[PDB]
Amino acid sequence: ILPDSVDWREKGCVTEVKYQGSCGASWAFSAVGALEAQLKLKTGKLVSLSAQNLVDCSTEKYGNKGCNGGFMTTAFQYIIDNKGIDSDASYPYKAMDQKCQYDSKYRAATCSKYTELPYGREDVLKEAVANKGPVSVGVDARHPSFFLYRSGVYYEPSCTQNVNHGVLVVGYGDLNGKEYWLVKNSWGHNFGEEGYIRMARNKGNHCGIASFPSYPEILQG
Ligand SMILES: O=C(CO)N1CCc2c(c(-c3ccc(C(F)(F)F)c(SCCN4CCC(F)CC4)c3)nn2C[C@@H](O)CN2CCCCC2)C1
Repeated sequence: ILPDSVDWREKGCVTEVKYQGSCGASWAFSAVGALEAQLKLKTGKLVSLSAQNLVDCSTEKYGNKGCNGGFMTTAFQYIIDNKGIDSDASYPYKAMDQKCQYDSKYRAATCSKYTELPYGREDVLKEAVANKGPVSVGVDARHPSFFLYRSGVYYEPSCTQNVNHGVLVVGYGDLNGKEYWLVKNSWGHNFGEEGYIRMARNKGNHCGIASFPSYPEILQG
Protein backbone atom coordinates (compact mmCIF):
# COMPACT_ATOMS: atom_id res chain seq x y z
CA ILE A 1 0.00 0.00 0.00
CA LEU A 2 1.34 3.39 -1.22
CA PRO A 3 0.16 6.98 -0.68
CA ASP A 4 -2.21 8.35 -3.32
CA SER A 5 -0.01 11.46 -3.66
CA VAL A 6 3.70 12.28 -3.23
CA ASP A 7 5.50 15.60 -3.66
CA TRP A 8 9.13 15.58 -2.49
CA ARG A 9 9.28 19.37 -2.80
CA GLU A 10 7.07 19.51 0.31
CA LYS A 11 9.79 17.59 2.18
CA GLY A 12 12.48 20.15 1.27
CA CYS A 13 14.26 17.60 -0.95
CA VAL A 14 14.21 19.42 -4.32
CA THR A 15 16.49 22.26 -5.41
CA GLU A 16 15.44 25.10 -7.70
CA VAL A 17 14.60 24.37 -11.33
CA LYS A 18 17.69 24.83 -13.49
CA TYR A 19 18.11 26.15 -17.06
CA GLN A 20 20.08 23.84 -19.33
CA GLY A 21 20.05 26.17 -22.34
CA SER A 22 21.66 25.10 -25.61
CA CYS A 23 23.64 22.31 -23.89
CA GLY A 24 21.99 18.90 -24.03
CA ALA A 25 22.78 18.18 -20.39
CA SER A 26 19.32 17.20 -19.12
CA TRP A 27 20.81 13.77 -18.29
CA ALA A 28 23.21 15.50 -15.90
CA PHE A 29 20.44 17.59 -14.29
CA SER A 30 18.30 14.48 -13.91
CA ALA A 31 21.16 12.72 -12.11
CA VAL A 32 22.16 15.53 -9.70
CA GLY A 33 18.49 16.17 -8.88
CA ALA A 34 17.93 12.58 -7.76
CA LEU A 35 21.17 12.65 -5.75
CA GLU A 36 20.31 16.02 -4.17
CA ALA A 37 17.24 14.47 -2.50
CA GLN A 38 19.22 11.56 -1.02
CA LEU A 39 21.78 14.08 0.26
CA LYS A 40 19.04 16.14 1.94
CA LEU A 41 17.51 13.02 3.48
CA LYS A 42 20.90 11.89 4.86
CA THR A 43 22.39 15.19 6.07
CA GLY A 44 19.46 17.57 6.46
CA LYS A 45 21.04 20.03 4.02
CA LEU A 46 19.62 20.91 0.60
CA VAL A 47 22.54 21.59 -1.75
CA SER A 48 22.53 21.89 -5.53
CA LEU A 49 25.06 19.44 -6.98
CA SER A 50 27.22 20.21 -10.02
CA ALA A 51 25.64 19.19 -13.34
CA GLN A 52 28.70 20.77 -15.01
CA ASN A 53 30.94 18.33 -13.06
CA LEU A 54 29.08 15.50 -14.85
CA VAL A 55 29.19 17.18 -18.29
CA ASP A 56 32.97 17.77 -18.08
CA CYS A 57 34.06 14.61 -16.24
CA SER A 58 31.52 11.79 -16.83
CA THR A 59 32.57 11.60 -20.48
CA GLU A 60 33.80 8.90 -22.94
CA LYS A 61 34.68 6.29 -20.30
CA TYR A 62 31.03 6.50 -19.19
CA GLY A 63 29.54 6.50 -22.70
CA ASN A 64 28.52 10.14 -22.33
CA LYS A 65 29.07 13.05 -24.68
CA GLY A 66 28.67 16.14 -22.48
CA CYS A 67 26.43 18.72 -24.18
CA ASN A 68 25.65 16.09 -26.84
CA GLY A 69 23.92 13.74 -24.39
CA GLY A 70 24.45 11.14 -21.70
CA PHE A 71 23.05 8.60 -19.25
CA MET A 72 22.04 9.12 -15.62
CA THR A 73 23.19 5.57 -14.80
CA THR A 74 26.76 6.19 -15.96
CA ALA A 75 26.67 9.64 -14.37
CA PHE A 76 26.01 7.86 -11.04
CA GLN A 77 28.80 5.36 -11.79
CA TYR A 78 31.23 8.24 -12.38
CA ILE A 79 30.30 9.68 -8.98
CA ILE A 80 30.89 6.28 -7.36
CA ASP A 81 34.20 5.86 -9.20
CA ASN A 82 35.27 9.46 -8.50
CA LYS A 83 34.33 9.19 -4.82
CA GLY A 84 32.57 12.53 -5.10
CA ILE A 85 30.72 15.26 -6.97
CA ASP A 86 31.27 18.97 -6.32
CA SER A 87 28.60 21.39 -5.20
CA ASP A 88 26.98 23.41 -7.96
CA ALA A 89 28.09 26.63 -6.24
CA SER A 90 31.74 25.54 -6.42
CA TYR A 91 31.46 24.19 -9.99
CA PRO A 92 28.62 26.14 -11.64
CA TYR A 93 26.81 25.44 -14.89
CA LYS A 94 28.06 27.02 -18.13
CA ALA A 95 25.97 25.15 -20.76
CA MET A 96 29.11 24.13 -22.66
CA ASP A 97 31.70 21.37 -22.70
CA GLN A 98 34.78 22.15 -20.62
CA LYS A 99 37.84 20.35 -19.34
CA CYS A 100 37.16 18.33 -16.22
CA GLN A 101 37.76 20.69 -13.30
CA TYR A 102 36.66 18.43 -10.46
CA ASP A 103 38.18 19.49 -7.13
CA SER A 104 37.59 17.15 -4.21
CA LYS A 105 38.11 20.04 -1.79
CA TYR A 106 34.55 21.09 -2.68
CA ARG A 107 32.97 17.63 -2.70
CA ALA A 108 29.34 18.03 -1.61
CA ALA A 109 28.06 14.45 -2.02
CA THR A 110 29.08 10.87 -2.68
CA CYS A 111 27.16 7.99 -4.25
CA SER A 112 27.17 4.47 -2.81
CA LYS A 113 25.12 2.73 -5.53
CA TYR A 114 22.33 3.22 -8.04
CA THR A 115 19.34 1.04 -8.92
CA GLU A 116 17.56 0.61 -12.26
CA LEU A 117 13.84 -0.18 -12.49
CA PRO A 118 12.01 -2.39 -15.05
CA TYR A 119 11.11 -0.80 -18.38
CA GLY A 120 7.51 0.38 -18.48
CA ARG A 121 6.54 -0.73 -14.94
CA GLU A 122 4.72 2.35 -13.71
CA ASP A 123 3.63 0.49 -10.57
CA VAL A 124 7.31 -0.17 -9.74
CA LEU A 125 8.16 3.46 -10.47
CA LYS A 126 5.35 4.57 -8.15
CA GLU A 127 6.65 2.43 -5.28
CA ALA A 128 10.19 3.78 -5.72
CA VAL A 129 9.08 7.44 -5.79
CA ALA A 130 7.10 6.85 -2.60
CA ASN A 131 9.61 4.71 -0.73
CA LYS A 132 12.99 5.88 -2.08
CA GLY A 133 12.73 9.48 -3.24
CA PRO A 134 12.83 11.29 -6.58
CA VAL A 135 13.75 9.00 -9.49
CA SER A 136 15.75 9.90 -12.59
CA VAL A 137 13.87 9.08 -15.82
CA GLY A 138 13.97 9.76 -19.53
CA VAL A 139 10.97 10.99 -21.53
CA ASP A 140 10.15 11.41 -25.21
CA ALA A 141 10.19 15.22 -25.43
CA ARG A 142 10.36 15.45 -29.25
CA HIS A 143 6.91 16.94 -29.67
CA PRO A 144 5.98 20.64 -29.98
CA SER A 145 3.25 20.11 -27.37
CA PHE A 146 6.03 19.32 -24.89
CA PHE A 147 8.00 22.50 -25.68
CA LEU A 148 4.75 24.48 -25.54
CA TYR A 149 3.33 22.90 -22.38
CA ARG A 150 1.94 25.45 -19.93
CA SER A 151 -0.31 23.72 -17.40
CA GLY A 152 -2.39 20.65 -16.59
CA VAL A 153 -1.90 16.92 -17.06
CA TYR A 154 0.14 16.48 -20.24
CA TYR A 155 -1.06 13.78 -22.64
CA GLU A 156 0.42 13.58 -26.15
CA PRO A 157 -1.28 11.00 -28.41
CA SER A 158 1.75 10.69 -30.69
CA CYS A 159 4.25 10.23 -27.84
CA THR A 160 6.49 7.14 -27.86
CA GLN A 161 8.34 5.06 -25.26
CA ASN A 162 11.77 5.88 -26.76
CA VAL A 163 13.32 8.49 -24.49
CA ASN A 164 15.53 11.42 -25.47
CA HIS A 165 15.39 13.92 -22.58
CA GLY A 166 16.34 13.45 -18.93
CA VAL A 167 14.04 14.69 -16.14
CA LEU A 168 13.30 14.05 -12.45
CA VAL A 169 10.14 12.42 -11.09
CA VAL A 170 9.65 14.17 -7.73
CA GLY A 171 6.14 12.90 -7.08
CA TYR A 172 2.79 11.78 -8.41
CA GLY A 173 -0.89 12.15 -7.81
CA ASP A 174 -4.41 12.18 -9.16
CA LEU A 175 -6.31 15.33 -10.07
CA ASN A 176 -10.04 14.56 -10.11
CA GLY A 177 -9.53 11.23 -11.90
CA LYS A 178 -6.50 12.16 -14.08
CA GLU A 179 -3.42 10.38 -12.72
CA TYR A 180 -0.09 12.10 -13.26
CA TRP A 181 3.64 12.03 -12.57
CA LEU A 182 5.14 15.19 -11.07
CA VAL A 183 8.22 15.91 -13.21
CA LYS A 184 10.96 18.45 -12.56
CA ASN A 185 12.37 19.74 -15.88
CA SER A 186 15.57 21.66 -16.57
CA TRP A 187 14.18 24.33 -18.91
CA GLY A 188 14.04 27.08 -16.29
CA HIS A 189 11.14 28.51 -14.36
CA ASN A 190 9.15 29.83 -17.34
CA PHE A 191 8.53 26.34 -18.72
CA GLY A 192 5.26 24.70 -17.73
CA GLU A 193 4.20 24.94 -14.09
CA GLU A 194 7.04 26.96 -12.56
CA GLY A 195 9.46 24.66 -14.41
CA TYR A 196 7.51 21.45 -13.67
CA ILE A 197 5.28 19.32 -15.91
CA ARG A 198 2.60 16.90 -14.71
CA MET A 199 2.59 13.95 -17.13
CA ALA A 200 -0.11 11.31 -17.66
CA ARG A 201 0.41 8.32 -15.35
CA ASN A 202 -0.79 4.74 -15.94
CA LYS A 203 -1.48 5.48 -19.59
CA GLY A 204 0.68 2.71 -21.09
CA ASN A 205 4.08 4.18 -20.17
CA HIS A 206 3.17 7.52 -21.72
CA CYS A 207 6.15 9.29 -23.35
CA GLY A 208 8.44 6.58 -21.97
CA ILE A 209 8.27 8.02 -18.44
CA ALA A 210 9.02 4.58 -16.92
CA SER A 211 11.24 3.32 -19.74
CA PHE A 212 14.55 3.96 -17.91
CA PRO A 213 14.12 4.95 -14.26
CA SER A 214 17.06 4.92 -11.89
CA TYR A 215 17.88 6.34 -8.46
CA PRO A 216 21.11 6.67 -6.45
CA GLU A 217 21.69 6.16 -2.75
CA ILE A 218 24.09 7.52 -0.16
CA LEU A 219 24.44 4.91 2.58
CA GLN A 220 25.54 5.66 6.13
CA GLY A 221 29.29 5.24 6.27
O1 LIG B 1 14.63 4.82 -25.34
C1 LIG B 1 15.30 3.91 -25.76
C2 LIG B 1 14.59 2.69 -26.37
O2 LIG B 1 13.23 2.61 -25.94
N1 LIG B 1 16.64 3.93 -25.73
C3 LIG B 1 17.50 2.84 -26.21
C4 LIG B 1 18.19 2.16 -25.02
C5 LIG B 1 18.43 3.16 -23.92
C6 LIG B 1 18.10 4.47 -23.98
C7 LIG B 1 18.52 5.04 -22.74
C8 LIG B 1 18.37 6.44 -22.25
C9 LIG B 1 18.05 6.69 -20.93
C10 LIG B 1 17.90 7.98 -20.49
C11 LIG B 1 18.05 9.06 -21.34
C12 LIG B 1 17.86 10.47 -20.85
F1 LIG B 1 17.26 10.52 -19.69
F2 LIG B 1 18.97 11.17 -20.80
F3 LIG B 1 17.05 11.16 -21.64
C13 LIG B 1 18.37 8.83 -22.68
S1 LIG B 1 18.58 10.17 -23.82
C14 LIG B 1 19.79 9.53 -25.02
C15 LIG B 1 21.16 9.55 -24.35
N2 LIG B 1 22.27 9.16 -25.24
C16 LIG B 1 22.46 10.13 -26.33
C17 LIG B 1 23.60 9.70 -27.28
C18 LIG B 1 24.85 9.38 -26.48
F4 LIG B 1 25.41 10.59 -26.02
C19 LIG B 1 24.63 8.48 -25.31
C20 LIG B 1 23.51 9.04 -24.46
C21 LIG B 1 18.52 7.52 -23.13
N3 LIG B 1 19.08 4.12 -21.95
N4 LIG B 1 19.02 2.95 -22.73
C22 LIG B 1 19.56 1.69 -22.18
C23 LIG B 1 21.04 1.47 -22.46
O3 LIG B 1 21.35 1.68 -23.84
C24 LIG B 1 21.91 2.33 -21.57
N5 LIG B 1 23.33 2.01 -21.72
C25 LIG B 1 23.61 0.61 -21.35
C26 LIG B 1 25.07 0.24 -21.55
C27 LIG B 1 25.98 1.18 -20.77
C28 LIG B 1 25.66 2.63 -21.07
C29 LIG B 1 24.17 2.90 -20.89
C30 LIG B 1 17.41 5.03 -25.16
